[PDB]
Amino acid sequence: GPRPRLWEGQDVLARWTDGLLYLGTIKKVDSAREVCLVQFEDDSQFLVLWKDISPAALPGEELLCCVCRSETVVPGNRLVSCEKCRHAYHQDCHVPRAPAPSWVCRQCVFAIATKRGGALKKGPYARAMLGMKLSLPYGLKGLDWDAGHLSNRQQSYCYCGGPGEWNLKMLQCRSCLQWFHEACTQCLSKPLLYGDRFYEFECCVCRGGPEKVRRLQLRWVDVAHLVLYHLSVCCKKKYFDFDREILPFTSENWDSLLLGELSDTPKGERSSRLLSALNSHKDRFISGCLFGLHARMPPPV
Ligand SMILES: [Zn+2]
Ligand SMILES: [Zn+2]
Ligand SMILES: [Zn+2]
Ligand SMILES: [Zn+2]
Repeated sequence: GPRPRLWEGQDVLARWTDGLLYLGTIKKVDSAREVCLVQFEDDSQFLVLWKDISPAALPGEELLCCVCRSETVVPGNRLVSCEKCRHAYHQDCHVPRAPAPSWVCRQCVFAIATKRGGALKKGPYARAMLGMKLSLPYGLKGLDWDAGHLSNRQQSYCYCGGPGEWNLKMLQCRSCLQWFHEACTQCLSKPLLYGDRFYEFECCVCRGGPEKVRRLQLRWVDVAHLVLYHLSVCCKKKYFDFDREILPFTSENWDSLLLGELSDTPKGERSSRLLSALNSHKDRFISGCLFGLHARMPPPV
């Protein structure tokens, strides 16, 4: 082709595994694997799939659909322009179908409403976000999953269609088994722990409406395993000091752990039950006053 969509030196927004957009520069284009090497603002460089890369709208493209690259229009399928990014779309190249020709496209609604800890809950963008989330921008049936239904080949997740790691602040839907980004959800009261599957969750698409979520009751062994796994992933190490790291994390984040029945236990006893859990389950925990996990996987539900 004579006019690639992407090229070296191009400034782009890349969607990361948290569903959020990061400013970057293309350093290498791999047309075979359809990835680019992108350098981000902290100078880190990662491969990013073409589907997750958005360059800026350029002068001269005002009449071009940014999806199918055509200016041609027919009666029931007009061009609509986004007020925020200034890209244009055929009504039918947008998901969901865009209204007849002020309007904001799906990517911009997500860019405005997604937030670490959970998306905006209130206001016009929260409602627009909810409306976008009734539909997926990829086919669920066509995905190829590994045995545990944890990752797919396409790297298509969530309402956004971005990449993702199931153990890194994502929730799985009961009904479709797809995984969804914390940042793209609107139902959480607290940010997710890494690897935390102690929820019942049903997505907007399956419900045809707002998400539904329930935090399951944890046992003390679950608390210990969750905290230790979360720390392992956060800190990228194996062994943690109980007094300098484990217990302080648990104390300082107590209300955010959503511990249900356990949340009322006397403050002077919490250390005892936590440490007892760590000492008693040798199948889960390696002891050193340090503790680590065997083979580093999230707590089983
Ligand atoms: Zn997402
Ligand atoms: Zn189009
Ligand atoms: Zn837009
Ligand atoms: Zn679902």
